[PDB]
Amino acid sequence: HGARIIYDRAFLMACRGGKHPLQNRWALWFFKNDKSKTWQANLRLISKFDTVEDFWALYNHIQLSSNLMPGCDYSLFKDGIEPMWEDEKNKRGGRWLITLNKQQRRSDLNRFWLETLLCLIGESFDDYSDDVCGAVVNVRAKGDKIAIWTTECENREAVTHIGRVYKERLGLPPKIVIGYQSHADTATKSGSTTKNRFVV
Amino acid sequence: ARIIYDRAFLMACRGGGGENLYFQGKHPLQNRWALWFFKNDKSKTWQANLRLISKFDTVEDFWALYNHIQLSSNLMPGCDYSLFKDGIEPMWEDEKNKRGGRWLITLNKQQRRSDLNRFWLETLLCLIGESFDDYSDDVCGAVVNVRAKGDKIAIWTTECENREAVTHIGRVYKERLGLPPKIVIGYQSHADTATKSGSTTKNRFVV
Ligand SMILES: O=C(O)C1(c2ccc(Cl)cc2)CCCC1
Ligand SMILES: O=C(O)C1(c2ccc(Cl)cc2)CCCC1
Repeated sequence: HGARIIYDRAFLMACRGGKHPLQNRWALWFFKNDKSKTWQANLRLISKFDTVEDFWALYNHIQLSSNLMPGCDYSLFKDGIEPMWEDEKNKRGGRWLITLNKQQRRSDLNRFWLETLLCLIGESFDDYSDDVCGAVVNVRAKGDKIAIWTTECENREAVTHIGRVYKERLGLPPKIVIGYQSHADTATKSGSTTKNRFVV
Repeated sequence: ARIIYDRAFLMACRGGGGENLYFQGKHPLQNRWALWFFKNDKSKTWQANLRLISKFDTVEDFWALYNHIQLSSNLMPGCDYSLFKDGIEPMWEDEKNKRGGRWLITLNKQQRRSDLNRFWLETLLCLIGESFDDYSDDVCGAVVNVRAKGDKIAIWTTECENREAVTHIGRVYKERLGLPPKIVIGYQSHADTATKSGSTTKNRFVV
């Protein structure tokens, strides 16, 4: 009653086959592989949903048909946010980034992507869930990337809480440290690496 | 028992007043509701332009949203707003809409200034206040289409063969809008509206 709709992992999994509404409407995006065109130009909206059951029907459909889709990059964002760092809701933000080197494609990509999506749709970060914009998976030859995008890179308490809960939900050992990068820093190419604003 | 609020009570909760002590000072609604908007942005596709603005489940959260949109109102031709029960998309193909229809009010260009704002608010108050007794369960939502030629307001219901529910909703809605008995509102099946067969859609009921 003014209260946030929060779902844990077990509940979301028990809904996998009256619909259960989500706090937010979400949009799944894909980028086509056409290198004669810009990323903006290759952006496609796949579908929008705001129920747990519509989430699973979409996830199940993509998971079976993705080997046949022309490209390698998916994004899940809150309704009204484009998965581009120049969006008003992204320009001051950044991302918690998980890098998965080669072996971890076979073993970890599918499980890490799903656990990410469940954190988003289930509002797993308490009031700091409002700082979340979306998540992005980049499927590459050299190694995959999964990231949660947030709206304000100077909100250290929101960003650090998101980071801590995300790492815990991924099951990562405290030994494997994850970094938060400002989109403004990621945009500038200064060598092989981009500065971390925060680490957990 | 169903949480039912009349117009005077909902109007009394508007515009501030009191601290939400114990998180128990807000008046709960029977249903959670979602406000949707359609943008007339031709640089984007229509799936991209249909947006969920906010969800609410108390009277006071309703007014804070309504006041915010009313202040910020573009009111642009081609734009829709819709208020639907949580879990129903404002599209006739939704499982809760496909067998249904709508009670439709059409307003001419000059009625945009006189009647649009009042008719939209009275519609929203009927929805959130559960004004149709047990038949309020048949309501899905309401839609306002703002157009150059003339505006449309409609209450959407879930089942066009529930004659008694549909006729009760129609009767009460016309009364709450303050319309003269001479101005007749029609109920159209979404299945009939979808098919373009000439000059008009069949009304299956009138009040
Ligand atoms: O297995 C798939 O196809 C992946 C995917 C699943 C579901 C959704 Cl919704 C999007 C993408 C796994 C990670 C990227 C590709
Ligand atoms: O004054 C506004 O902008 C209108 C509106 C008010 C409140 C809400 Cl919640 C939605 C839309 C009045 C009719 C449609 C536009």
